[PDB]
Amino acid sequence: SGFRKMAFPSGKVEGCMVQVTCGTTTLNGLWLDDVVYCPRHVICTSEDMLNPNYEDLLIRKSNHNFLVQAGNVQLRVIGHSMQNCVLKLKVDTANPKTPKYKFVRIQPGQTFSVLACYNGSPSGVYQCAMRPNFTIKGSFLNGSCGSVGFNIDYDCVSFCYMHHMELPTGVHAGTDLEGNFYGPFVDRQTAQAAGTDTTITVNVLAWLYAAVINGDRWFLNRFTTTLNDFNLVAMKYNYEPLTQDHVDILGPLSAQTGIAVLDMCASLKELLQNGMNGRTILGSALLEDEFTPFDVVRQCSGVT
Amino acid sequence: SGFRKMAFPSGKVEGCMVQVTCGTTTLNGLWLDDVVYCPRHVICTSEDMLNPNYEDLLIRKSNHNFLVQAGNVQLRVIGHSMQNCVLKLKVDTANPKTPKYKFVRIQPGQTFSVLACYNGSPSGVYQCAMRPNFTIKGSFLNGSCGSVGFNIDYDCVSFCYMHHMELPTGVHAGTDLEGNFYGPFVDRQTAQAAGTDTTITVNVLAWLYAAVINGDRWFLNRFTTTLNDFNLVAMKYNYEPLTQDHVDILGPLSAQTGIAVLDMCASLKELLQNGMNGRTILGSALLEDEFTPFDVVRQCSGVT
Ligand SMILES: COc1ccccc1OC1CN(C(=O)c2cc(=O)[nH]c3ccccc23)C1
Ligand SMILES: COc1ccccc1OC1CN(C(=O)c2cc(=O)[nH]c3ccccc23)C1
Repeated sequence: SGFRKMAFPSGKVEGCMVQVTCGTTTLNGLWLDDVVYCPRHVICTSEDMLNPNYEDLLIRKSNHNFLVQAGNVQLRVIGHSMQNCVLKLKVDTANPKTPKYKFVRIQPGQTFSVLACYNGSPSGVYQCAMRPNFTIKGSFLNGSCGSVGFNIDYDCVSFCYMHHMELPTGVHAGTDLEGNFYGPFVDRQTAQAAGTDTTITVNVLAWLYAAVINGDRWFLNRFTTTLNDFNLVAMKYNYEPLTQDHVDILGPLSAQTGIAVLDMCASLKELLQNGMNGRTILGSALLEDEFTPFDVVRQCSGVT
Repeated sequence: SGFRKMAFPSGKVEGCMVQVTCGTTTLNGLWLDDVVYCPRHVICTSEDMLNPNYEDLLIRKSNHNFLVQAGNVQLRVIGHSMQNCVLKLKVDTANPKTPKYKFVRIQPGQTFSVLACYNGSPSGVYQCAMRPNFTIKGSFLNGSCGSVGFNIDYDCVSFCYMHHMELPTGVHAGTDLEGNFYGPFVDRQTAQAAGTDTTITVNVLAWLYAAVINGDRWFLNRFTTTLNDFNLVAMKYNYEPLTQDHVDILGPLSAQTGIAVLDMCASLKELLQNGMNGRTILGSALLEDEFTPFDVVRQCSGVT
């Protein structure tokens, strides 16, 4: 029993973190096989970030200008290329600690673990979600760029995020490992405002199922609803519309608890309309939306 | 910017997790040097747990009855001993991945990371705190015993917790790595109820400082208070009394924000008396108490 915001064990990813320095800029790189991936803004000065022409800036850089250090040892850079917003630095040594890995591009609502790093050294691990506005609510300071987001399926690490920037509102933007930003964000110091940060309805419902599994049942009511009726309420509360795909995804949690998905929707509808009344659910006074249905099943079953 | 419930990178501890089986019971062990530490209840059947005489049960066990497996490979047990509520299984091979380590006994209010494991394999990592009633609010299922809690200071892992049991209320109890339970708990299936789970005041204040550092400042007010006046309110709200030692510990956060500790106490006093009014602080609708002042400084400075 108990339900925590749990991250994947970070060891497999710690073994991939390196420091990348270009000129006076130092950030993190991800070393997989003989390639080190890092944000292309490592080549920029603070003045360059206002309106950078990455292709032009990159012309002034040679392999020897990219200093890559894995622990206390230097890696030899034998090639470099830009792929979208990431640089790929080919090194002469394959990372001996390279885990089985995939590069995946996640959809909003999906969760992942972040290993926050500074100077190629891991500082902490936390769980977050790709928000519906394509930002993440992370915890990143100066030097954190190049820190990665990932999921683990037994022994395969699926990298889904590389950290690039922080918007003025304190939220974060980054790319997949192909260098494509999530959402409309660009690696420039310009006016970039995030859209509405809607609540991930399917994740809230999964977390309500986790609450029932873990004994918190005060919010269960005598009502039901329809997808259309629920969605009228969801729209009013800036929640994402619930689809039949989401209902199907909640099937296993509905089966485990014996609570029909639409009955849980009616409980969530009442919580939205009436509030919590000073009560808590799984130690939270708000409806938590950064646990997917897969996360709830995983945590409640003990997948290693 | 941003503030997350962050755990330490778990790699150093993943390298220590093994599976320990005695008879039909399987749980986790911690392999450091040539010793594997695990809960002594690995020798019990479910019927034994009602009123176990561990010394008597242990007489029926020999080294060859303790099956220790590190990954897919078996470790040879050449000795065994009971120290309080843990067993120490001496193996013939030192763990090659043994990090620099210490065994520490933490005080209530202190936080640590837990690497939840099943069958010697890590499943997830989360952050928690030793509660003032000596329970932890973890996330543990069948087979999680022997999972450990730790802190990391650069390259030294200070192990502080080993998981032993879950109380009927869904909260957890365990020992330090010397086998002494935190609090009054015993490794028996008997009526053991937890005491008042008071709020760790000094941690709430640290988290309010984190909120100011990260831009959430709506709760700052025009008032101040004294330690004695604040403590009258703290007692009423089941908060731990704030001492001058706690005020001194908050000194660096007070210096960083320019907000005197007693002024922050007055803001916390108003939040307790008036509530949040549907507002949030660092994405929470309740006052968070599982970040110590050291955690706040660490997260806000980027210690690796
Ligand atoms: C002027 O630099 C940029 C401007 C616009 C875009 C990118 C720029 O650079 C990169 C951003 N980054 C950081 O280190 C960083 C990332 C972060 O998430 N939080 C921070 C908090 C405080 C100070 C820095 C950061 C480098
Ligand atoms: C009957 O066993 C005990 C009774 C009293 C005391 C100890 C007993 O054993 C040990 C407890 N433990 C577990 O695996 C466990 C630990 C946990 O934190 N959560 C659980 C949830 C569901 C099922 C089991 C657990 C073994």
